[PDB]
Amino acid sequence: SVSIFGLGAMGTALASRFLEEKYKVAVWNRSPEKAATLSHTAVDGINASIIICLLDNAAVEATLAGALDHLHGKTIINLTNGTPDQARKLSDRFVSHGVHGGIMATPSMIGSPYALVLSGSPDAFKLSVLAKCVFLGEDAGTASLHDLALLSGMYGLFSGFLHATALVRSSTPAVKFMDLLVPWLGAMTEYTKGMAKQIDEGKYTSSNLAMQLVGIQNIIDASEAQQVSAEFIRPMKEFMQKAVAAGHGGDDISSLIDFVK
Amino acid sequence: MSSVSIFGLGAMGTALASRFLEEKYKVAVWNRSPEKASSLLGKGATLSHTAVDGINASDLIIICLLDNAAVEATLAGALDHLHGKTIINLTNGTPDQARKLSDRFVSHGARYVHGGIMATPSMIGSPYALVLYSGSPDAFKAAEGDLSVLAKCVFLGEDAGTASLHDLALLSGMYGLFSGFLHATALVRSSTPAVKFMDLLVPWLGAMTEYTKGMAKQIDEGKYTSSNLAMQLVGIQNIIDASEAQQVSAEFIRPMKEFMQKAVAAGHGGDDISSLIDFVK
Ligand SMILES: NC(=O)c1ccc[n+]([C@@H]2O[C@H](COP(=O)([O-])OP(=O)(O)OC[C@H]3O[C@@H](n4cnc5c(N)ncnc54)[C@H](OP(=O)(O)O)[C@@H]3O)[C@@H](O)[C@H]2O)c1
Ligand SMILES: NC(=O)c1ccc[n+]([C@@H]2O[C@H](COP(=O)([O-])OP(=O)(O)OC[C@H]3O[C@@H](n4cnc5c(N)ncnc54)[C@H](OP(=O)(O)O)[C@@H]3O)[C@@H](O)[C@H]2O)c1
Repeated sequence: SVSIFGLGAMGTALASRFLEEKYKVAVWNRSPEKAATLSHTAVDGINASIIICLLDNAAVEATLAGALDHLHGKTIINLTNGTPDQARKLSDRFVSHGVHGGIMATPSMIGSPYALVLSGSPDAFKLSVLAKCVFLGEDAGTASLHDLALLSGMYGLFSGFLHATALVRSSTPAVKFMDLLVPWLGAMTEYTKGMAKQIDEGKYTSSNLAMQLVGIQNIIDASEAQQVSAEFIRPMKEFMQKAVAAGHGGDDISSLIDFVK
Repeated sequence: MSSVSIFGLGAMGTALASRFLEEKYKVAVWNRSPEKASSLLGKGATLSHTAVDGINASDLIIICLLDNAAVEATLAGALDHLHGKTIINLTNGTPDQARKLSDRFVSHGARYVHGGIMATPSMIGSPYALVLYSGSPDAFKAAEGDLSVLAKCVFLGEDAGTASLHDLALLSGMYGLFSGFLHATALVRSSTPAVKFMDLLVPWLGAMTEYTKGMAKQIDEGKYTSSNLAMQLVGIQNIIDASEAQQVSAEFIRPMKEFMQKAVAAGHGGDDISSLIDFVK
């Protein structure tokens, strides 16, 4: 038996999957619309069986407030994306009354092979139907740090996609352009493997920051001419400028790592 | 047996020049500074003393410099000796720089084509080397044979600046990727090491790279139907708050945030991240 809170795109995908493996799923929402046992209140859903999955951790505190009374005995798995510190404040608040997972998966991928979920009380932890489990510490907010990090790299990628598509829209359609992007991103995703190595040791040895700078300026000039915003690339430019100024004129794009603090 | 004449001996024009030698060509070479950027005729190259001597060295001319300004500057040389030649400018630049050059050089009897080298120097000659070419397709067809030694040719229009548009676009998406890598690494370094972290990033980016295929489709038709911009916004705010707490800069993500804020405000609260395409324009 499990009892879910939050029936958005992700909490439903999760709830649906627990059903397909024949579980006793209890479910709750602010605004109900289910397909399961429906918890009329948060108290009735707390006493049902606990996989929370909401908009923020504020919503976690807000919703579970009323149910101060029956927390004693339960094992709260918060899948809600958030900060490490939010997660630690919640873990201490809830352990005072008797974990965390970053779902590295879109809803459609839940139950799929490529689904993955990243911390907290390892007694309670010791889910697998949903995705490939990956525990990594008794630190209640370690999963959240790894969530946000991975998302940071995602959001880099989408920022490039959007800029790249936008910049070419006039001349060709986006799909016919994926014929060139998708391989190229593949190449460039490889080059980041041979950059984490540099970052881990401290090489940064030369495709030089001086020429890339005059390159990035050609994208900005070209973006304005195509009526596209180059605001996706500005931080990259600001960081390469810190680098050549600080002496890395002839060093690799790895060198910027020390200028992002 | 087949003769080429290069201009510009930086990291890229040397890689190119070196490769033409390894396929036993009659490679002529030129630079601003020869005594600087090596003119090792040792591997067989012929040093053009002036731009004129390098223009007359061959009828295939592969330029590759810092900017197009350097292209115009160097070839100025009252370019009367240009009639008959096939100028391949691999110099990264704007579509409009490329069109201004193509008209300038076609006025002097030459036949211009332009190329975005989608390849670092070490990749030149390799399987994954790729070069986009646009410009006079008459000139490109004749010299497609020779150029093919360097990378996989990919022609796409008689528009002298189409290769440059595709160059800068692809680079824009590269720079997005590195911006995410650096931010993502940075944010995690002080809890776990960058290499052990590529074990999670590299697959995940693979997933997310697939999702961009089914997003170009949306962008091409006009769906944007829901993974919603309202929740991602409170997500992106958690990365900014988390970055400050780890003493890391969240400056890589700010434009994304500014764009999602334009989107939910303009009504796309429940739409997919595809919807943002119309808010970069
Ligand atoms: N979708 C993805 O691709 C994806 C992937 C990985 C992780 N995630 C994570 O999943 C979390 C939820 O996923 P989602 O995509 O399902 O977002 P979602 O559909 O918006 O989930 C939000 C849920 O929380 C409830 N809620 C919203 N505001 C509330 C409030 N003020 N008080 C109480 N309850 C509230 C909603 O129900 P009511 O509106 O009825 O209250 C809704 O069911 C996200 O924050 C994100 O961390 C999403
Ligand atoms: N390396 C890569 O990863 C890569 C990848 C794709 C495309 N590219 C492009 O290939 C081209 C060259 O790249 P690179 O890495 O060789 O650049 P680099 O490291 O700066 O090479 C500099 C080259 O530009 C010349 N130059 C500078 N100012 C000039 C002027 N006023 N007149 C004539 N020549 C001038 C230099 O001459 P000196 O010898 O006197 O400096 C030298 O030939 C650029 O357009 C670059 O954007 C490079």
